[PDB]
Amino acid sequence: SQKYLFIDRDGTLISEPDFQVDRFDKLAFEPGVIPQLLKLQKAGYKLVMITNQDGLGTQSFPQADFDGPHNLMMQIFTSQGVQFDEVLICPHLPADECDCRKPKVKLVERYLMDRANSYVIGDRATDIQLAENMGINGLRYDRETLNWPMIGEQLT
Amino acid sequence: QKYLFIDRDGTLISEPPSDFQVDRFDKLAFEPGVIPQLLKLQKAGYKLVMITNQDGLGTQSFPQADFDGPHNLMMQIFTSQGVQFDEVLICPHLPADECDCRKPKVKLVERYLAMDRANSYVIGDRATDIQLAENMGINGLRYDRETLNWPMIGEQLTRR
Ligand SMILES: [Br-]
Ligand SMILES: [Br-]
Ligand SMILES: [Br-]
Ligand SMILES: [Br-]
Ligand SMILES: [Br-]
Ligand SMILES: [Br-]
Ligand SMILES: [Br-]
Ligand SMILES: [Mg+2]
Ligand SMILES: [Mg+2]
Ligand code: NA
Ligand SMILES: [Zn+2]
Ligand SMILES: [Zn+2]
Repeated sequence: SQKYLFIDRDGTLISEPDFQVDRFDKLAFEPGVIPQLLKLQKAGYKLVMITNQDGLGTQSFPQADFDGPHNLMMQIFTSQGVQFDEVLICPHLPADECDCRKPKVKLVERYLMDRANSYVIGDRATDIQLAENMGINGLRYDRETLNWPMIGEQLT
Repeated sequence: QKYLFIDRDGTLISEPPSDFQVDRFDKLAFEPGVIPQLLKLQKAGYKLVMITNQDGLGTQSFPQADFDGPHNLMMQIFTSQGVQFDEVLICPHLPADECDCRKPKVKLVERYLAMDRANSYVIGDRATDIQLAENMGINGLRYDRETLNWPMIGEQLTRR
């Protein structure tokens, strides 16, 4: 059964800016993310992106402002051979108290896979809580202390 | 030292067929496999040098600020992924300028002419790139997305 990696976007795949990648000039890739995701794919992991984008589609974060950098990030990954099976987004504000905001598991219900060998990889405590809620492993990404080369090595 | 002298537009990234200049982020697109293949080439001992004509860069026809956004992002992607260019050599002149530095002229790479000529290459998509190689006394590889792409180059230049 399938090994999955459920991977956070902001602060994990790309750098976390006001916490919104709403301009092209705010886009920056995390070190080693491409070669390591390629390594992880070769080892048999399928990749799923999962992200909370607070207030996506509002005055404070229009969909168009999100789309440009996001679509470009996706181009870059895809052209280099990194493929995400799905990109799962919660667009809600915390105050909305919605059903889909990480660490709630709604976005990933369908997956609820080889649980023993699947991971959430993200840079926040809420990513680790998502792993607990899904009943799978959690890796707390840190650019300095638990980064892409380390994860690539560990999981292969 | 073995070097790869690599074109930018149409080689590392796609080249826009309207004005042939990446002056907006929506005109930036990486060529397939360029990142893993340059990493492979680096691991085999190649050093990388970027060499590019950017016609009219820094003038109203191609403002510096317009080039800088996509170019700096491109460079951030390379650097963050482990791809290091020793130098990025740019000719900003128009053809009519008759400058000393426009490819296939060798002025920009004069210091390299220094290197292992038998194992060094120019990689680019145009006749201009192949002519640069000849002018440098080294091999030229004509990049084509289908017939001589990044995976093929990665394999070819690491063949033992
Ligand atoms: Br790496
Ligand atoms: Br998040
Ligand atoms: Br894509
Ligand atoms: Br165009
Ligand atoms: Br590749
Ligand atoms: Br050129
Ligand atoms: Br050739
Ligand atoms: Mg994050
Ligand atoms: Mg070219
Ligand atoms: Na060009
Ligand atoms: Zn939500
Ligand atoms: Zn010039």
